[PDB]
Amino acid sequence: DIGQYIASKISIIAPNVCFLVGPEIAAQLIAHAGGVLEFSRIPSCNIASIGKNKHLSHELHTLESGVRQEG
RNA sequence: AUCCUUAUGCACGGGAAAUACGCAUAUCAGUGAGGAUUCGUCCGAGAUUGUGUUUUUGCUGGUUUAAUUAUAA
Repeated sequence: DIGQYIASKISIIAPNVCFLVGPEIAAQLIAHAGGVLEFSRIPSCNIASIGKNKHLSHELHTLESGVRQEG
């Protein structure tokens, strides 16, 4: 419910990130770090791991892209 | 005044390599290159593209016989 509410009003709270990535994602991001401040405190190398479901030994994942982390 | 730490320059002495060292009126790159993870995160400067030489650069060493002149007539 919170996440869906953020996606509606997010263009007000974070107009830039919803412009680059889009609101459906930025809502998920901000939704994770639980604010704009706490998400801007995050280094950029830690941002790509957010949507990553989980890592487990039998998953068997090497992409053709070379992406280790899909967020 | 002695003693010590870091960085840089010159240098005696001792090693290792030359699939190794460079170059660019060229593209990006701490305003994040390239990776790593135990999935929470963690490390933090090169990567592309073209090219020169690379069983080799410079320098060296070895091997393939003077003049003068003497007899008793």
